[PDB]
Amino acid sequence: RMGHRTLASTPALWASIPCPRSELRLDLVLPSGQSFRWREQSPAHWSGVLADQVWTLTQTEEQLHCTVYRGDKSQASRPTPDELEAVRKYFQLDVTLAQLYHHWGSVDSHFQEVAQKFQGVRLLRQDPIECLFSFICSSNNNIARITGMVERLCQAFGPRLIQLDDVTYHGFPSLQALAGPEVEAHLRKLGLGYRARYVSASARAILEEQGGLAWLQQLRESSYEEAHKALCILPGVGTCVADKICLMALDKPQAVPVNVHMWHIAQRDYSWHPTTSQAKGPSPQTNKELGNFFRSLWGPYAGWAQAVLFSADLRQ
DNA sequence: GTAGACCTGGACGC
DNA sequence: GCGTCCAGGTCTAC
Ligand SMILES: [Ca+2]
Ligand SMILES: [Ca+2]
Repeated sequence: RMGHRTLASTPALWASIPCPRSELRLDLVLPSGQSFRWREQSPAHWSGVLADQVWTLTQTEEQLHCTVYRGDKSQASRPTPDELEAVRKYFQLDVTLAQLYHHWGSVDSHFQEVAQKFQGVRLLRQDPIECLFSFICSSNNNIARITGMVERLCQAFGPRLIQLDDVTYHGFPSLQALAGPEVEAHLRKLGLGYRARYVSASARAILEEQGGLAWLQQLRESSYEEAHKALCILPGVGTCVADKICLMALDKPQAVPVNVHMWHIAQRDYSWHPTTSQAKGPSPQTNKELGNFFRSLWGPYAGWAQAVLFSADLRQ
């Protein structure tokens, strides 16, 4: 009845999705800087907001186990087939990770070695507004801090959903909320630092200059090139943040976010250096060259392979 | 095209 | 003991 559910404590309220560990490891996907919305509130059980409801997820060897908290309006019950489809879409489970790992390991002997220890790193398919603003909060920052900033943002500006134990979950804020008066100041007091202004300015820029939510949503059907360029108009969004949004919310599997983590990987594990620029270190030209190097290496799902090596780089 | 400032807070050095 | 370096970079200025 009370508290976050576990598979043992409320057996009747879980449904499953067939899903081998080769296809998904929650512990390597959820806390690794794709989504900041999930916490392991009981060992091996991950809770967070997915498609505007709270869920807890946990896995056995062949199954992803899902439970959904709706309110108070009904009465607790197992997830419905439609609700389970939402989970499948968020994890993009139609994409067969074992196939991609095989392809990348065949063209890249170092990937093949890492892959063996880091199975099941796949990419979530995120809502565009939640992805956009969360990655705006991510620049020049670390995942533990970013996670708290996002939580406090949703608490202050998003709709309350439900409370489990002492944890209240909220939906991601709308553009309207984020574009409202005095939002920057309130975000400063929530510890967002200089990105407080970027969040307010992009929410306004989007509603009042770009065409609203439709402008962002329609980038899903635009080309990578067009989507990336569109996104860099926004305050706090440079090439790397834009790439993260392209990859993680706008269905551009070839997008490769290039930052110092990716330079470390490139130099340590590929002995890479820039060819077509004079600069020895990160710059707009050298970062652009590095992203192209990863696409040439891995092919059209290069940003997915980048997510495997990035998740591995965090486990130091 | 280069270079350094910048909110915040944990790790680590002397 | 603050002092500095760093973390899913972007913005601003010769
Ligand atoms: Ca950084
Ligand atoms: Ca920008």
